[PDB]
Amino acid sequence: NPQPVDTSNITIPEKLEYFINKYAEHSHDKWSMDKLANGWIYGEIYSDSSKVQPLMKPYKLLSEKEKEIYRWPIKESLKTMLAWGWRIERTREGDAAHGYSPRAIDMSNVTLSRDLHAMAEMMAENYHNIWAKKKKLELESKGGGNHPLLVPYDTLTAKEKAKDREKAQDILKFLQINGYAVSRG
Repeated sequence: NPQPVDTSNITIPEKLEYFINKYAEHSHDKWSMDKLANGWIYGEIYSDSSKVQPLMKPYKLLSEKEKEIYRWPIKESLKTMLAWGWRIERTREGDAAHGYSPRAIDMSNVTLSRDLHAMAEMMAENYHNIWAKKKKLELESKGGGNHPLLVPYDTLTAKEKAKDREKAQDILKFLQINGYAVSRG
């Protein structure tokens, strides 16, 4: 049986509010640096055959409504992170074409730490078990049939886990780039 967690009952920390904005900015820099080897730009007509997208909006010009693309994936990264009682502590300090060109890096060139990996794979299993209730939310109450993703955990293929386990490693990586202590005790 898929075992859900309660996310939306905890209040957002104000001490991590500098982290949320800076990580949403750096997530825009990473996401567009996956698009700056090619050159995707904002456009008015959403006809993707001309390789133009209606999402390539800069981070420095967000309203309080277009931040929903940048807020709603990231705020779920904290509501289940502090669910097992594991808190976040502090460490020492840590830091051709044009367009919105970042002086930033990606999220595949740093290594993970030893107090981090058990949290990382526990959060990956937790994402597998909350998206299992999300797939019980979309196409089983409208009129469809059953869906065969009710298997035990250690057998299901990982091509459906690509947006699930590779979101569980960068959310603790920017805690190391900003210098936040991860601790299981």
